[PDB]
Amino acid sequence: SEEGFQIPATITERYKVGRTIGDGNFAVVKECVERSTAREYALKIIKKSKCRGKEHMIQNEVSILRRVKHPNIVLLIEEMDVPTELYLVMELVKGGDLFDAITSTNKYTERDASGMLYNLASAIKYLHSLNIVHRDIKPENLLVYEHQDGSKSLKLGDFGLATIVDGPLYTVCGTPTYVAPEIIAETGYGLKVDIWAAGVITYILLCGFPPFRGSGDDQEVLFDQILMGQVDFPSPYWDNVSDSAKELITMMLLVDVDQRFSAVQVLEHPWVN
Amino acid sequence: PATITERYKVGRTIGDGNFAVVKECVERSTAREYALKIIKKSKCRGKEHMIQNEVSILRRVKHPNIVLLIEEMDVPTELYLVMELVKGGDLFDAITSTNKYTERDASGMLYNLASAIKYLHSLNIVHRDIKPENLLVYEHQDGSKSLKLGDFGLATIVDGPLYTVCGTPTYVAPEIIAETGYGLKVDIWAAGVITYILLCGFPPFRGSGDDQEVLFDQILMGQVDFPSPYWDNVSDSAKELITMMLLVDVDQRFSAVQVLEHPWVN
Ligand SMILES: N#CC[C@H](C1CCCC1)n1cc(-c2ncnc3[nH]ccc23)cn1
Ligand SMILES: N#CC[C@H](C1CCCC1)n1cc(-c2ncnc3[nH]ccc23)cn1
Repeated sequence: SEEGFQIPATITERYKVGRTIGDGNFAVVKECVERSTAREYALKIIKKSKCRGKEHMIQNEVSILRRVKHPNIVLLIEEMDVPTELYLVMELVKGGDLFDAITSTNKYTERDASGMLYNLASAIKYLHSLNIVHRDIKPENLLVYEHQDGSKSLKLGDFGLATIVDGPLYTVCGTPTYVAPEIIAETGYGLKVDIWAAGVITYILLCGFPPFRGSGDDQEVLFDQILMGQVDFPSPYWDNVSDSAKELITMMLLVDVDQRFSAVQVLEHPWVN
Repeated sequence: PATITERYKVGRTIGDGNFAVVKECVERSTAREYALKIIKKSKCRGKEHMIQNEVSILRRVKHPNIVLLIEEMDVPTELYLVMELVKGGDLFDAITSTNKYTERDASGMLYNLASAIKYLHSLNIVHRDIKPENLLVYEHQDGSKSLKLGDFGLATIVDGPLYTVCGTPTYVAPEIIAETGYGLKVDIWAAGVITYILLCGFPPFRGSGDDQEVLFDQILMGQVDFPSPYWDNVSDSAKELITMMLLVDVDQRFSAVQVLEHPWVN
């Protein structure tokens, strides 16, 4: 391949591997056609070795992907473990990621925004029912599934940081823009860090900028805003948005974790029907 | 950055890796030698941004067998960590230069590592990446040598079973592979694997290039061999301790305290 992975003959036999559609650290995603059926799939190639000497490391993503199926979550079709790399065959999603879509159309209507939150809150409710926290919910990790109808669903991917919650966690991880206060505070966190992330994304969908923005002074500013957690809906940007939307986003972006909506409560809110 | 260039004369790279470089630096005012760790956060040739966990832990820990954090300068591009300098290189390099060590030198090194671990476990911190590459050789004036635990990238506070599958296969505990819940004692298993390598020069659980599942099944069953002629010289004491460190039963497996109370490290 372009990057220089030695593609196993087992893979090349079954699949024709196409162009790269997703790039990360120690992982690439490619288009690929199954030779028998002519059906299009996503091939995710994960490097186990760091390629920094023989610094062989272990992957956690596939433990999670095996035990989950949902319309609004990326689907693992099968896996090929090779000494060098882990190869995941997954359902292909052709509409790109939510980050790309937001940069293309600054804002979204409440109708389009609620539909996307309905999809994301559905994925999160399912994961949470299995005590799985994602810990990396962000636009770059939400894939746009385009229906023939013209309608668009979101599919959640990148379960790299996903784990099972059996009591409070303390690992400091995620993207600062989307990270919950209790992660920064290091007082312990669980499933509801995902609700916070979803609240931040919903806010961005409606106005085109995040609720907590850093400064050129320092990065401690962004973290100070998140810890304070005062959500503002400034004019003129939020003038023509409903109170209902503002209410829901508020309930998702509460520092008090017991008061912060669960995924069930988001889904029961009138703004998502 | 200017602010760092002012205080510190940054010398050569002494440690390299993914998203991180460690360089020798000297504080100009005091002529004091330090290690400068530069952690790039973006690492995506783009606007992508990620948070750093190592620093939360380093702030909490002070121990003679743990690398000491002196100060942190958070520039928007990268994070800078000034840390205690250890000039003796990593234990991996040390093992590759000296095939195997005497029992006395090995028990010495396990004393240092079990001391670090005991300290961390008393603060409910699991390290989760204990391996030769992450152990630094402190060279005393006497010419005696200590170990210092270096990288806390995967380190966290434990309040109930963890499930995240992480670490290096050679040193990974069976409960991590089994996905049944793990805690502090994954560090004891790692320490057992290292002790075994120190005495014979090879790991107790060895993989087939053809099948790495042979490695994991060995780990899962705790199939520890003490083969001849390699282990002919080594005492029953060393073999018995390693045995208690590499037990699959987490409840039976030695704590850091129990390792330290073992005659072989006394
Ligand atoms: N989500 C997310 C981020 C992820 C990148 C990060 C690591 C590999 C690429 N990614 C997955 C895809 C992707 N695109 C299209 N179909 C897909 N199916 C499964 C993953 C996938 C693209 N980027
Ligand atoms: N331990 C460990 C692994 C780590 C590497 C992995 C991330 C940066 C380099 N590393 C730290 C050092 C090091 N060497 C000498 N003095 C030091 N002080 C603090 C870290 C350090 C060398 N490699």
